[PDB]
Amino acid sequence: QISVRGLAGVENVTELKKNFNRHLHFTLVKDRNVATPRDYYFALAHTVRDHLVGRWIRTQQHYYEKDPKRIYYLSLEFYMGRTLQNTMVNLALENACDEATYQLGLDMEELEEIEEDAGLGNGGLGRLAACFLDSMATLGLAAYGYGIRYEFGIFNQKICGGWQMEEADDWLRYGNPWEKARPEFTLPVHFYGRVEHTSQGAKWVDTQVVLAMPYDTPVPGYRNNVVNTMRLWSAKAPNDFNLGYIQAVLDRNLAENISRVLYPNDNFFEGKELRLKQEYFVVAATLQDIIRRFKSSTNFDAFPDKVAIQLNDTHPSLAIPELMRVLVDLERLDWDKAWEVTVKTCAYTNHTVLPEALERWPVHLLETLLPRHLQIIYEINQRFLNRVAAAFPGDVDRLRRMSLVEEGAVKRINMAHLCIAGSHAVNGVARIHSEILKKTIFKDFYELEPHKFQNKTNGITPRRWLVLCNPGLAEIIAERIGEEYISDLDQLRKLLSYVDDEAFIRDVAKVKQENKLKFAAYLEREYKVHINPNSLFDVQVKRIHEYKRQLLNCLHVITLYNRIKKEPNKFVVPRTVMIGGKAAPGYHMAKMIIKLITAIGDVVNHDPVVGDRLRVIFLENYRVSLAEKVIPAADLSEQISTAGTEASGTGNMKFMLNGALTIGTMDGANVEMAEEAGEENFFIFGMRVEDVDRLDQRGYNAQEYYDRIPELRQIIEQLSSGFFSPKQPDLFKDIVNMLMHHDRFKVFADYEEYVKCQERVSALYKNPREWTRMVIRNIATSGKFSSDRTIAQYAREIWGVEPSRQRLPA
Ligand SMILES: Cc1nnc([C@@H]2O[C@H](CO)[C@@H](O)[C@H](O)[C@H]2O)o1
Ligand SMILES: *Cc1c(COP(=O)(O)O)cnc(C)c1O
Repeated sequence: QISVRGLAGVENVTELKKNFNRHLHFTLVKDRNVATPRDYYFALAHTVRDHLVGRWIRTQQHYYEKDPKRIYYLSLEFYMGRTLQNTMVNLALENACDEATYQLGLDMEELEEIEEDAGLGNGGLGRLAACFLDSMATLGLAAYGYGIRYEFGIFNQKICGGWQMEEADDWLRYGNPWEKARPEFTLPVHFYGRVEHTSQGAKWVDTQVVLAMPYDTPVPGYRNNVVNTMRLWSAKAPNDFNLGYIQAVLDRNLAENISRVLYPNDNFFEGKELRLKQEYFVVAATLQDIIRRFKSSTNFDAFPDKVAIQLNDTHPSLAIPELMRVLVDLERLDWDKAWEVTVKTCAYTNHTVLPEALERWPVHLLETLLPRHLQIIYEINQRFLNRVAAAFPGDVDRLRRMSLVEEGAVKRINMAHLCIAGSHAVNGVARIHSEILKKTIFKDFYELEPHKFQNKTNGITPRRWLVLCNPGLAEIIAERIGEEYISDLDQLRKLLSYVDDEAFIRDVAKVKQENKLKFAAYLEREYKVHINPNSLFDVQVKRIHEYKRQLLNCLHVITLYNRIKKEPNKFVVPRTVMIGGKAAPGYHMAKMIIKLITAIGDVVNHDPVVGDRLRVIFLENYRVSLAEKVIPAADLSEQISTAGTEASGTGNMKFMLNGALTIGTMDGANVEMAEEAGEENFFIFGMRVEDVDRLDQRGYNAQEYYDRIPELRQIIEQLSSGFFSPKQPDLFKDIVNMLMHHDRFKVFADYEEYVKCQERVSALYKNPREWTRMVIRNIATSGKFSSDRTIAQYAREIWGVEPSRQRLPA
């Protein structure tokens, strides 16, 4: 069909067809008379899977032979999404499989929709890990992703009566064809117990044991025949466990609950024991696996030369004291030597500055669950503070500020401080974020060890986020500049010479229109809700959170509605405002925000006077698979977090690469995106970080904005009086009270500039040609945001390895 999808050779289509029938028969045990679409999906999955194994085996054999430095990316989250299409794309099998299934009388797109999203993540943090694995494989790095195989991933969101309802994500229900259980590599993980101090060394004894069983999933690079591994651990109780008889067997669930479910929190720390167990579980099993692999390559001096461990935030921070524990207690290395090795091996990536998201574990918890680790942490702290005291003599406050141990109500361990002390590199995820780290929360550490601090601006993989979700766009681009850009996104700059090309302008606009039509259709198919494909698609999809300010968007929507009601027969650019995202189950305000959005839709979407000029839709169950559908269809990307709160953001990059213009604050990567495309091609508004600080020094008083802005006042009064909740007049009292008295994110402060900016957006949309030309300028300069660039920087500046675009013989 289209170029970028590979060749549909005669021999290969024939081979695919026979292997498809072979799996349907032998693997699924079905014939064409009783097979269902799901059976066909699996038949296709196994067929595509077969093409991976050969490459997977030799890639691993290759690393064994050449023994390069290994990169271990530790994360409690890997938001992978679907695997079928991504695998076909990276193996250049998409057209062949499309043809083969066509000849078999099947629609491949229909089959792809059957695959369950592997939702082992909450949002940006987990998705970043997924994009990183894709880039590391594409850049030929000997990398391994290590995490937990949650039985239940992020919950499926159902909207009932306008409220979010959560239901278990039983993603393994029908089986997972992509994983390979490796029970032979099961490892023991210890919990509780006590520490015994003997003649030579301390011993951790009387522990409870939980087995870690690994499941391997292949990670194919883009057309380079490299297939890396993502190893996820599953909790298994030993067989002598708790060994009435029946109860003992049933209680095995206690130990196995460790890998049962993903904590559904995005940017929020919840200090629960189960979560701590998950964090240690992944770290303990992973480190043993890493050391075992290292030994089969005594000389731990070379350990840092053959191993790099990247900590995705502080979630796997226990890797530092666990590594020390193994080297000191088990390998018998002297402390100083063990510490040198640990520091040179570990690197830490910070993803937030929000106080409520930073991990601070109560000492009593570590004391009971991991007694030896607590002792090691105290020793690390003692030695670290001695270094601080020597560098800043007499500065007693600095000592207490930098301590890994926080005193107060209950003593806690600041995991971020632990990570900085035990890592040779600490990085932020966007230029502004990394600067904020050095100027604020990590200022003391930066002054002590400036060399440790770096920046690694985030990125997204252009395979899943362009070729896979937007083939139409990838095609018209390839038509002009070739396919090389798919693994070298910087080449998109060549599109700048087509900004005045009438044919290209027309094609770019055509692709967007087609995507919108397709999405508008999908909305009626699976969700039954009519929308106007000719309107501007204004979308804000991301987790629901106060700092992301979906509320600011809500205020704008109500403003638009009130303006139409005031002057009904006045022309306004038609808009379809789409907001989607999940709220953490225990985050009350976030759940109230979802209700507000649907409530607004209830009024706006049924007002005769508004007509098809304004529609407000809440996109249910936003997840990776849905992102692949809505992002290509978007015209306007809402990235409106309060300046200084969104460390980077990555959804912003996805929209830019897919032809949407951006309206946003100078926050996270938005700053670099605007810098790359040129501020004139971006819709920037609101306070800058400096303005926010000025407001805080003076004191934020929302009442002031309410008193000076009539339109804002009207909105608040509508919310308070029950205009959007007739049967329950005070339903949104908590929202109004927060907005008026304790809004940490200054929604009102950016209201005026936001509305004004939105007017300039509508003005430009009225001029199709100029809107598209600005779009081209954005797409053409989105190259810097490829995770290939991000990974290449991590590789060279942190891991000490060189990326390679060399194909392996297939
Ligand atoms: C903590 C934490 N939890 N989620 C995040 C997210 O991680 C993403 C990838 O770096 C960033 O782009 C987001 O701004 C950050 O909020 O940080
Ligand atoms: C990319 C992505 C995110 C991150 O979006 P931001 O707007 O940066 O918060 C979250 N969820 C999903 C499903 C994504 O694909």
